[PDB]
Amino acid sequence: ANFEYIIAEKRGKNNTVGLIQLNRPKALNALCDGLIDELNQALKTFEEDPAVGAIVLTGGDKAFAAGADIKEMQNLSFQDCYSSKFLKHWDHLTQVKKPVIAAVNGYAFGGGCELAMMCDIIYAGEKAQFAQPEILIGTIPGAGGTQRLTRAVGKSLAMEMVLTGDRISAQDAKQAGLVSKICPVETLVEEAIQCAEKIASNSKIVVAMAKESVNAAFEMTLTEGSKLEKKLFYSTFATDDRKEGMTAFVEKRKANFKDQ
Amino acid sequence: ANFEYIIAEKRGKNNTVGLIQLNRPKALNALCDGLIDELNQALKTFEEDPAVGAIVLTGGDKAFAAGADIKEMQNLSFQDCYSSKFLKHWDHLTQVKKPVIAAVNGYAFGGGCELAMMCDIIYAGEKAQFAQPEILIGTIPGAGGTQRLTRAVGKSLAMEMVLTGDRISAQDAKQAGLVSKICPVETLVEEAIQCAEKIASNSKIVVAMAKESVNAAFEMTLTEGSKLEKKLFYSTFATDDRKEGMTAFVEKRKANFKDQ
Amino acid sequence: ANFEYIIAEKRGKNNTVGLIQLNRPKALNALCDGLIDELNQALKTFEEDPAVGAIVLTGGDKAFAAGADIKEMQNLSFQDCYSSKFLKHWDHLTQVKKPVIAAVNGYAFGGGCELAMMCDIIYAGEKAQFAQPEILIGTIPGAGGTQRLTRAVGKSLAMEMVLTGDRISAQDAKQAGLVSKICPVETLVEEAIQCAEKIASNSKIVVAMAKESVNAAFEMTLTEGSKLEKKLFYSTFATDDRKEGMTAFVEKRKANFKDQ
Amino acid sequence: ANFEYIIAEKRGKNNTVGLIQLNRPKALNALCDGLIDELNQALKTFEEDPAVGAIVLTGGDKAFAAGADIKEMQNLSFQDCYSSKFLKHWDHLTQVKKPVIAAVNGYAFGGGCELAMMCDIIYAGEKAQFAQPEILIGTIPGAGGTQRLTRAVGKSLAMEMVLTGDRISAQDAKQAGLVSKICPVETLVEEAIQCAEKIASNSKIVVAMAKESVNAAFEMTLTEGSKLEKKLFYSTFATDDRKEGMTAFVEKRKANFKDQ
Amino acid sequence: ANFEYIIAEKRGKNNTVGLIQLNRPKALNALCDGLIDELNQALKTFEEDPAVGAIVLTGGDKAFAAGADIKEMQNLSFQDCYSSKFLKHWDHLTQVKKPVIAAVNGYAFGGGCELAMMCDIIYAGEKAQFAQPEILIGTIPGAGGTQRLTRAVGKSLAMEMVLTGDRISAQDAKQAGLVSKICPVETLVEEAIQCAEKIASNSKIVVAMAKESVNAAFEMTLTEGSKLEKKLFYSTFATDDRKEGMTAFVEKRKANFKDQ
Amino acid sequence: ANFEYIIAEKRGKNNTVGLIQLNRPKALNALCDGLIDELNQALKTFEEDPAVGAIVLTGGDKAFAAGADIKEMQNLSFQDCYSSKFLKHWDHLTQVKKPVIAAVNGYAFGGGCELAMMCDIIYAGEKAQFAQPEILIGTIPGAGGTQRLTRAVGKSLAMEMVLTGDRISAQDAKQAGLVSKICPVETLVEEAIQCAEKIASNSKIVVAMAKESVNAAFEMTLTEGSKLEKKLFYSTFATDDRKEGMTAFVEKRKANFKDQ
Ligand SMILES: CC(=O)CC(=O)SCCNC(=O)CCNC(=O)[C@H](O)C(C)(C)COP(=O)(O)OP(=O)(O)OC[C@H]1O[C@@H](n2cnc3c(N)ncnc32)[C@H](O)[C@@H]1OP(=O)(O)O
Ligand SMILES: CC(=O)CC(=O)SCCNC(=O)CCNC(=O)[C@H](O)C(C)(C)COP(=O)(O)OP(=O)(O)OC[C@H]1O[C@@H](n2cnc3c(N)ncnc32)[C@H](O)[C@@H]1OP(=O)(O)O
Ligand SMILES: CC(=O)CC(=O)SCCNC(=O)CCNC(=O)[C@H](O)C(C)(C)COP(=O)(O)OP(=O)(O)OC[C@H]1O[C@@H](n2cnc3c(N)ncnc32)[C@H](O)[C@@H]1OP(=O)(O)O
Ligand SMILES: CC(=O)CC(=O)SCCNC(=O)CCNC(=O)[C@H](O)C(C)(C)COP(=O)(O)OP(=O)(O)OC[C@H]1O[C@@H](n2cnc3c(N)ncnc32)[C@H](O)[C@@H]1OP(=O)(O)O
Ligand SMILES: CC(=O)CC(=O)SCCNC(=O)CCNC(=O)[C@H](O)C(C)(C)COP(=O)(O)OP(=O)(O)OC[C@H]1O[C@@H](n2cnc3c(N)ncnc32)[C@H](O)[C@@H]1OP(=O)(O)O
Ligand SMILES: CC(=O)CC(=O)SCCNC(=O)CCNC(=O)[C@H](O)C(C)(C)COP(=O)(O)OP(=O)(O)OC[C@H]1O[C@@H](n2cnc3c(N)ncnc32)[C@H](O)[C@@H]1OP(=O)(O)O
Ligand SMILES: [Mg+2]
Ligand SMILES: [Mg+2]
Repeated sequence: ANFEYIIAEKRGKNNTVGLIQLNRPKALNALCDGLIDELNQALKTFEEDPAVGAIVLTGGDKAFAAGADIKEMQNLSFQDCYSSKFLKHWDHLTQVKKPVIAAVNGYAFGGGCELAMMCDIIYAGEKAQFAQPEILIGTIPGAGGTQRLTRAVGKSLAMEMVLTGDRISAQDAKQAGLVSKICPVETLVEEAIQCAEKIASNSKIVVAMAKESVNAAFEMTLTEGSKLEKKLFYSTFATDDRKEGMTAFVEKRKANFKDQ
Repeated sequence: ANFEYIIAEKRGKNNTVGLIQLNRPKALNALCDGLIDELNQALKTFEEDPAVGAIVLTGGDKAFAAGADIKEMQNLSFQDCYSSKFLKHWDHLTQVKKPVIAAVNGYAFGGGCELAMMCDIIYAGEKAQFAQPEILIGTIPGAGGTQRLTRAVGKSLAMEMVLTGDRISAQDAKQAGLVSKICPVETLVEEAIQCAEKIASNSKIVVAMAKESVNAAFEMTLTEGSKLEKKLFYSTFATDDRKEGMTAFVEKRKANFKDQ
Repeated sequence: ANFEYIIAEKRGKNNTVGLIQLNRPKALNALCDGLIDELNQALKTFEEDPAVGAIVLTGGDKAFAAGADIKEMQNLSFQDCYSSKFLKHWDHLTQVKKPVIAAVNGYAFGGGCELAMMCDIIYAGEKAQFAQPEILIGTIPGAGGTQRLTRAVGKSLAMEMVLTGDRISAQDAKQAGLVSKICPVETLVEEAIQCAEKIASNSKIVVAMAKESVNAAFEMTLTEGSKLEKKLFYSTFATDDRKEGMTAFVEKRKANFKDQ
Repeated sequence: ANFEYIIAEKRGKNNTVGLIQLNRPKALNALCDGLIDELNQALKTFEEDPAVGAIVLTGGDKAFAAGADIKEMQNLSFQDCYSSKFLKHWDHLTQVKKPVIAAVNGYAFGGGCELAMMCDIIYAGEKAQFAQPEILIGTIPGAGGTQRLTRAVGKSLAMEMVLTGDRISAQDAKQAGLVSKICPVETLVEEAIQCAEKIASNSKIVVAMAKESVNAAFEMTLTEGSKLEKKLFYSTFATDDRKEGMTAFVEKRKANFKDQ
Repeated sequence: ANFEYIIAEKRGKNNTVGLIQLNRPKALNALCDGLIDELNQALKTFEEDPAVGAIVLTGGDKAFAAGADIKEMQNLSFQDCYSSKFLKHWDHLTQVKKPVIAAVNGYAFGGGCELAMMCDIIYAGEKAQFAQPEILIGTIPGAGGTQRLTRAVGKSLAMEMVLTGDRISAQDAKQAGLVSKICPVETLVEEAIQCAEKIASNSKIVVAMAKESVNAAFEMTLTEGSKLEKKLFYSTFATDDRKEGMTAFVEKRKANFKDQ
Repeated sequence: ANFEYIIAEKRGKNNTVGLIQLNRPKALNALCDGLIDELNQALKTFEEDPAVGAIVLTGGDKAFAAGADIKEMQNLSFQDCYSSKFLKHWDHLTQVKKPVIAAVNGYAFGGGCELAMMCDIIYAGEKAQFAQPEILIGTIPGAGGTQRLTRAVGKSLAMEMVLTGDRISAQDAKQAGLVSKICPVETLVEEAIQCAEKIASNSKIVVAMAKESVNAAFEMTLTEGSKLEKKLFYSTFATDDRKEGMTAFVEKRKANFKDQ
């Protein structure tokens, strides 16, 4: 479509992957309201498409996303913030049932990092950097920069990053558990698309059920989480993809999932 | 013992360790109903012996446990799953009050990894591999594969493993936090038995209290968890082992615990 | 003031860091009642100082803190423990609103480790060692040794340490996520003071808000934690430091915060 | 608007209340997809008007709402429900910032009860009846009929109603804590509108803050709930309505709130 | 049967109700280990029986249950309690998938109340009395007396009953939320059996699903509870009883559930 | 001592009850800083006294407590409220380990009600009235007025009370679950003192353990709550009062508890 801040395209073999590239080189992919609206529109379009099984979110080679547009929230008041719910538009990735992979290249600072943390899988470039510089501007991370970061990298490093604003390299993020894989800067997006293809090659319903079961780990106790996992495992037996996969395992061949 | 799927024996000097080795090289230690029943029987036999203080669960050098038997759950309906409470036996391992050490060698896929994750300590071989290939057969984990895994390796790697089924290495499992030690393939079981001995040489009641206090970290908030830990610490003063150990420390001697 | 077990002073340029050094070489900084009382007094003094923005807690070069005074709890009964509410003085550190950095050198065993775990950021020396030897004396941790450690280094390593009492090196602590950075034994305290300076250079109210937001990650679910974080982010707009920092960023100048 | 399933109009003096009356006497106000869409549209319209401070949801004198249209979900399959998320649109009531009062007359069965339970205040007629007859049609509540009802009336009565579908009278609903006030059939709507006026006469920002604080009681522990309540109380001081009301009370005069 | 402490019978038309009556009038139905074992055996028998859809638990006309056997627990010690895990067998009632109705006649003190609180529905007689006199004998409840009671009657009444040991009448329990119906002493068991028949008349799988969804209210937050309820509602469509009932209603006829 | 705003005395036979009466009829017992400080001092004095087993908090015949002093918080700003941690002195009442009974007479509005809600048992007079008028001044409760009230009287009535500032009589408060007993205005304090005596006539350690178990119901899940209750029940066996009471019961005699 006519997107002036993002570029949404169907990549990957058989056009099974959705790539949304934030295109704002003049502001280091600053997450303005219009950019967030365009991103939500692209996510809705890719989610309602039966061919796209996975989505890949990426930015530029120099900066993935520098965070919220400080120029816009400069004159905002407490009353305005509480009335308009400024950052409610940002929590749309959390509702996307299809897996989303974040290809983080370059600066992932503040909201950007938070954005990367809202995705399911994060692939970081060799020169990628993660930071929470909100404290340097008299603000705190307000879109998941303390909850998800603390749960992922622990209390110590999360506190350090949030109170000092120091940056961590892709290697530190991978060692702490924030990112799962490190890839070259030039092949990051390609490996992300390959992973998205590997994901989409499976049944979409089972993929969404597994995503929900994994997300439940941060919302429920271990016992209730295990019970919900058991209920979802029981429910998977009602789909035809489970039977097809089990028959393709018993009988030596490949499975053909119909997404039902 | 007339066991056809497992081998249970007392090991370690003074016979204080219990070793249960899964013996089914023809199915890569597929966790069938009979195998799980034999495992539960061996656990209950070692959990009631006043000599065994710790248990060590291991498999073959080629595969620790391939998971549930697909050939058994192939022709299984949702009604059957719900009525029979399928996979209930698998949770019995979590009821064992004595520490259980998982010596994972080779393949630990699906229900196997969960099994290793249901133990307190996991020792992995240099060539050991963990994975959650449920998605490849049209199903999802159902015994804590998405709950315990996510709480140890983070959201990114857990999501990746659950949605793609890719295998992780022992070094990756240790760096993420799934396993604690990487032992040679030829000495894994020996070091696991030595750790079980070291654990069993302490007060059994205090060991169980510590295990419960550690497990409570995944079921309660930090404040209530710390309060329960403090209550257990107060309760430990009712046992004679605490006074014995403290008097041995103050007198610079060895403590002879009586398990009471 | 006149302290027998600790030394409290103001370090860092402009006298902005509060350094509390435990001084008890003959007992390896054993956390006795008097030592804890003096530590609480120093923490209260530094928290009520408008010039101190961060506190640095450290011990000796040989041992940071060996744990509670076993000599004092040897003849303690269950009734005495529950009537006196033992160890509650230790939780005062968790009530400090200002950030506290733990510079751990040498032995950090038992309560000492818990002490470091009660702080926000932990800096460990190259030769620092962490352990939980409570099980070796017939007791268990009672000040978060099984709750924070489990959440930090995972279930496997936490269980191993708690049930065996073995020690982990500073490198293992960093790889597991218990500590954030490793510094030479000669510059540990200096680097900790330098980090505390950077921390205190920001708005104190915003720093406290960020600390509360990060701490909320261990007391609430992801949804409620994120909602509380959003509410605190909205509230930050009521302070003048937020507007000052945002204007300095827009104007490309240094922000002169005033703690309001 | 040209709504065909509901009637939305401004009521109360100064047009401060919004009234949405479900109009479908041929199906006992069955909650069909079109009716839910019209209800959500009316809510969004009333939630964006700076004059409407409260909303009153009501139905007919014979039946408030008979629940979802069974004739529409008759042929729905498990995959269809999982993919389309049949009962997702119903949750919009939970996202309304302004308070909503439910005027229940006659039958409030199944969804109609859940809908009433999704509102903040419930006023029932002298002859109103509540029930959960899902069990009688081979299904269970799916919009909170087992969570809110159990928290409101308790485990015993909730279990009874859910497993038998027996109807409870407005008197038994007030005695159990589900209904707050019982009114005559011919005066229920007027008293509900008077209560909505009393609510809207206050500062809308503080009203929404108090609504959120009350809702937080069912989402977090008592300690974190009280901490969030204290944080919201601190934040209320940033508004002008707080100081205005406090000065009007200290001066013994009327307060003129301006919603800021 | 060969039982000596209880009487287990199949009552109700078509023998669809399971009646377990405590038959130890010489000790006011003291809950001894043998009585609990017989109760668990009868519960397992009635659960494995496909004809039984609901269970009714009752005692004598003078006393339902006086609680645990004070004579058996007199010489117990802390070490014995911790090693044998006293009162664990009592939790079997919480694992019964089929609904259980408690017909409380006469005294229900201590455990007898907790047992009654472990069931899904509680029918109390006009002369029934509930109390927690454990405090009068130097111990606190240990089978949910402080957890389930507080969640039903409120903090004030629960605290009063637990600390003073005072008794509450059946009317007080009905007005608080502990019991759902009050019946004459002569027809209590008959009305309980009628309710059990009405419950069993529905599909057993959906009844168990609804019971689980209701129990979920006391284990997770409102959001996760509603999500689990919605997932169970989706899963109910995989059964044939849902479609059967919906078609029977659409065709204006009675539904014939086959429990599948 | 010389208290200018309260009167603390030892009432009840054997001087086993601690009565604290708020004496400020000119401001309807408005809770100010000095009044709260004196209340905390009296509470600490009565808690440290080995003879007082229970405390009774009461006010005047016309008003129990009209809430916080609006005259002081009038000119308070957000920064002041946040830096000073306003109203934390009110939480000390929740830290009292001994039971506290609230005798409410006349007006119990806002903070006062919260104060009554902070106690364990609430005895209300025939003319007592409870309300949350914080909405009528432009603020919200800040001492648990929305959490405890919502957990006690339900959402439907708590929302109304918080958004309208309406007064509920002692009868409604008792029917909803906020108060446990209604007594004449002239005999309220006497019955409260009698209940305090009945409570103090038991083992103080067991009473404190029971209070802790009951309070745990609002901080943990049902399963973890039951496990903590079981742990406390096991710990009670370490005290001598348990054995004494059990022997007195088995021997049909009066128990002589030694508070140990
Ligand atoms: C609510 C939230 O959770 C998020 C937030 O509050 S924002 C917190 C995270 N983001 C930040 O703090 C802002 C980024 N801060 C910086 O210092 C940097 O720009 C950077 C480190 C990312 C890169 O630094 P750099 O390489 O020197 O490039 P730099 O010249 O500063 O930036 C290029 C342009 O992007 C703009 N820009 C950068 N970050 C921006 C942001 N967050 N918002 C708006 N504009 C931004 C710059 O102002 C500049 O624009 P101009 O043409 O008008 O000069
Ligand atoms: C949560 C739950 O409880 C549910 C689950 O876990 S679902 C199970 C998830 N786990 C798996 O799918 C892993 C099994 N998948 C595999 O792809 C492979 O068997 C493997 C990668 C483990 C081994 O690869 P391999 O070295 O080539 O050996 P392979 O020839 O496949 O297997 C040897 C035998 O074990 C059987 N086997 C292996 N895994 C099995 C399993 N999970 N169930 C049943 N049988 C299995 C094979 O069918 C084969 O049997 P046959 O002699 O009849 O041919
Ligand atoms: C959670 C809680 O609050 C409860 C707890 O923490 S329980 C305490 C857990 N801590 C421990 O068990 C201590 C660790 N065990 C040890 O054996 C050693 O003391 C150590 C490994 C720290 C040092 O080893 P070392 O280099 O050989 O020196 P060592 O000779 O043992 O100790 C030096 C002095 O400190 C004392 N000391 C060391 N740790 C102590 C402790 N936790 N309490 C009291 N005194 C201690 C020694 O007794 C000794 O004093 P003396 O002059 O009387 O001999
Ligand atoms: C899981 C969820 O959360 C979703 C749900 O809510 S499931 C729905 C649970 N609720 C119900 O089942 C209640 C509806 N069931 C009934 O038995 C009855 O209609 C009643 C008990 C409400 C009493 O009503 P009544 O006046 O005696 O009978 P009735 O003649 O059937 O009602 C009038 C009309 O509304 C229809 N109707 C009533 N309830 C309906 C419903 N939930 N859906 C669709 N149509 C309904 C009737 O079929 C009938 O329509 P026709 O003109 O085609 O005959
Ligand atoms: C697991 C839990 O949480 C529960 C627990 O731990 S402790 C159980 C707490 N429950 C109690 O304390 C109730 C028992 N206390 C009593 O005061 C009384 O027995 C009562 C009020 C129930 C009955 O009053 P009563 O009508 O006068 O009858 P009473 O003469 O006392 O009892 C009849 C016989 O039952 C026995 N009995 C009564 N309650 C008993 C109990 N809980 N356990 C064992 N035996 C009991 C009596 O000892 C008594 O004497 P004999 O058998 O030797 O002849
Ligand atoms: C921490 C919290 O959660 C609490 C809060 O945030 S805010 C406090 C919430 N509570 C209230 O607002 C109730 C107080 N408001 C009132 O309107 C009334 O006083 C009342 C409804 C209690 C009825 O009182 P009344 O019978 O008409 O007598 P009234 O003349 O108003 O009061 C007598 C005196 O007490 C004062 N007073 C009453 N309530 C007061 C309060 N909360 N604070 C300070 N002073 C108060 C009056 O101003 C008056 O003092 P003066 O001699 O200066 O006139
Ligand atoms: Mg880690
Ligand atoms: Mg009630």
